[PDB]
Amino acid sequence: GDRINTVRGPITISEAGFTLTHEHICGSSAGFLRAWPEFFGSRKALAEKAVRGLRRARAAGVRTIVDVSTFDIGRDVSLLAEVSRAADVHIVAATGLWFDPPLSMRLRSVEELTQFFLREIQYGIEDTGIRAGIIKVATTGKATPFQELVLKAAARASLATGVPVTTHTAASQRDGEQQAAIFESEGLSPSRVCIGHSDDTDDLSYLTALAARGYLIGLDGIPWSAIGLEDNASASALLGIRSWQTRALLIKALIDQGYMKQILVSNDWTFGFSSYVTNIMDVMDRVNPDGMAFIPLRVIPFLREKGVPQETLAGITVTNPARFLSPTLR
Amino acid sequence: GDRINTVRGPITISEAGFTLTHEHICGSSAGFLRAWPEFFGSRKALAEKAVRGLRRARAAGVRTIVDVSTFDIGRDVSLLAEVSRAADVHIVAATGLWFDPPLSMRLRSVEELTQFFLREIQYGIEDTGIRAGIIKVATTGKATPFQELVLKAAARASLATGVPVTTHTAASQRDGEQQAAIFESEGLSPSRVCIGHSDDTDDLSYLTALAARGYLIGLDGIPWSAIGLEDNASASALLGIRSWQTRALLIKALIDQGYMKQILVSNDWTFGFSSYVTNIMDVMDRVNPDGMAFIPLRVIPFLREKGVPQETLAGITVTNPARFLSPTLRA
Ligand SMILES: CCOP(=O)(Cc1ccc(C)cc1)OCC
Ligand SMILES: CCOP(=O)(Cc1ccc(C)cc1)OCC
Ligand SMILES: [Zn+2]
Ligand SMILES: [Zn+2]
Ligand SMILES: [Zn+2]
Ligand SMILES: [Zn+2]
Ligand SMILES: [Zn+2]
Ligand SMILES: [Zn+2]
Repeated sequence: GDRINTVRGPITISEAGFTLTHEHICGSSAGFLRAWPEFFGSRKALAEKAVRGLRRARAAGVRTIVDVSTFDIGRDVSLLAEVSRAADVHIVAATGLWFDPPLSMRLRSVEELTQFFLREIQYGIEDTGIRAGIIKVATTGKATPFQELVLKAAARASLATGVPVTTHTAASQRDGEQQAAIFESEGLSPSRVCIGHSDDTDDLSYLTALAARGYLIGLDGIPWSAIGLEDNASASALLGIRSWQTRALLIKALIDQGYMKQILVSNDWTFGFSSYVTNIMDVMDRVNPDGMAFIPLRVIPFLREKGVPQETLAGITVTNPARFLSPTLR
Repeated sequence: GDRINTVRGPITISEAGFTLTHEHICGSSAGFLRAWPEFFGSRKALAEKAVRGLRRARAAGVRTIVDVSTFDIGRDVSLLAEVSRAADVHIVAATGLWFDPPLSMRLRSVEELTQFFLREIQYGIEDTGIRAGIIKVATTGKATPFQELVLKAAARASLATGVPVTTHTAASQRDGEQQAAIFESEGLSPSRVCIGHSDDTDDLSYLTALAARGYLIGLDGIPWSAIGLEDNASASALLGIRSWQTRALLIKALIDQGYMKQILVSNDWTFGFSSYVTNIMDVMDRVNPDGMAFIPLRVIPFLREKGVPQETLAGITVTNPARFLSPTLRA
């Protein structure tokens, strides 16, 4: 409760400092990295790529990252522990389920799913003893019956442990609204939930509505933009055509309405990516060579240049995260 | 074509002995066993059960089993090795893809998949050095565009290595026919292919047509029957309501038509099963307490009893498999 679980062990809340709330070391699939490492060059190579990128973000002031990769995202905790130790960056691991669960998970009940999330948070991931510090869930527009179950089990495990919940949404379709509804029906406080991929929409009306309820708003894909890369149909589809400035501005808008306390910013960056078109990383790395350092290097100066007080900026990147991540029982 | 790859290393063809061609140590999902072993009691309990069952099969004469679990079936090669060693039964591992691929697989090209299968056969599984001795693929009725790629990649890897291909079909939909077409278009010889779940249809005309063309016919789920358990929907939907005898008789029927050399028999058994309803294992263990010994203990005697010469029985359980498994390069 006074401590947060990292892949290197528990840390005190003051030890977190500047935290990136939605990132990935690798975006893959369960067992993929162990079965076909060469798809990323090799395991060592992906590891070195990640350490370099984490060292650079650390130089920009980043002290902690929350890796929101779930079992189905192909999360490899041993890999997380190893790059964390090498780059000297704290990494918070996650439990929960994304939108590519295999049959062994899709056929489970809410009760069984609750047990699995609890196992990861209390006993540890696999046989490592490494505990999860957050629960990641997802909807892809209108919730499927299984997705519904996932949300309910995420909510029950949160209640029992104090651990927060972070989500993936189809912003455009106001997914946030349905998720809020389910979480509330389980008795979970909005304050323990972050509504993700929210910078993906321009609808300030949707956003302030959730903020007004106590939810945290995840503006985590700032550098995502295919402007110029309109050549590429795949990239255009994933990245979008809104510029990074446009996304960054959403931050200002919310602050302007009195919501600085409910904002969480991130890059939604990764060093490896197999669950997409081949070579999509190359494309991404071209669009954003700063990688995870983008927020500190480009978004912060930028917002300051627009009237946002530095002190306000420190609250969003240091204060908001600490409050969110500290394990809080009802 | 001298040696076959097992989880304990290469064996000579004469060492294979009585072989079960379509089995599983565990039926799961990639990464599941390592992430939630308690689902099976424990990984230790699972190993123990599996060792017991294999010793029982061994007591009955079984010397080798082919575990057709692919990556997406959650195949755990280290688990296989340990149980092989403890029970002293040879186990042949597989590469290929079944019907639950994750995004990282589903977005791959034919060229990309070829490389993954070759990796498993030549380089080995994961970092173990353990090499696959068969390629498993599947269709669930009419092939999806992804499935078609998988079949092409499997045909190409077989062509380069000489390792056989074994399939999963929706028998009632005559899936073997579309699979044959694809394989044939790739230049693959039918004798390198086993059309699985073939005991799931009563349509002998579909089976004889494939047999006539040179394909091997996998009558692999003999003990699967929901007979007397129709009070259970999930069970019945999976095991079917045709009796074990009905299935076994398809064996004699193909023999009677002159295709003994094209027949492969198995139990399609397992010691763990997470890719289905919870508790499915209990139901199965109720239905067939003999586990993988069912073939030797009940099917052989039954068949002998229906007039099949012992000699023919030996050909099917020893001979046919040795020929199918021998890595065979195209002339
Ligand atoms: C075997 C898996 O442990 P468990 O059942 C009970 C358990 C939880 C935490 C610790 C430290 C030990 C044991 O997990 C709780 C959901
Ligand atoms: C996994 C990297 O090995 P490779 O590229 C080439 C390779 C094949 C066999 C052996 C023994 C070593 C290396 O695998 C073939 C597809
Ligand atoms: Zn997402
Ligand atoms: Zn996002
Ligand atoms: Zn993400
Ligand atoms: Zn099958
Ligand atoms: Zn079968
Ligand atoms: Zn099978």
